[PDB]
Amino acid sequence: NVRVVVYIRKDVEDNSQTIEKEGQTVTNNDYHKVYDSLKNMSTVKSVTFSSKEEQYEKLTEIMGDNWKIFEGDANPLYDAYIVEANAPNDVKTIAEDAKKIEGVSEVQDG
Repeated sequence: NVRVVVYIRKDVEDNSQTIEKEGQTVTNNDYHKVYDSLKNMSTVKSVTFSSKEEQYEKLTEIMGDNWKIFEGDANPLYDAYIVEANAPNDVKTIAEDAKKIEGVSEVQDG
């Protein structure tokens, strides 16, 4: 009952490596940075990094192939961080805290 999801910038590649920007791919200083921040949340139970590709498959699995219609290889969803709040009343605190973590695009409370 403490399902919290933290959306990260489009292709922030927070849980990746080497980001293509400015001058080719450059080591990502945000490597596991969001994960670590969501792990030391203190009020957190567990943190799982859900890639955008996996999120799209998961979204279609929970909904179907009649919920999306952006375009071929469209990227409406980005990286997501599944965080388990200690309590159902903490999911709100976790979301408000993750909203200030690195580049959190958005947070959705399950």
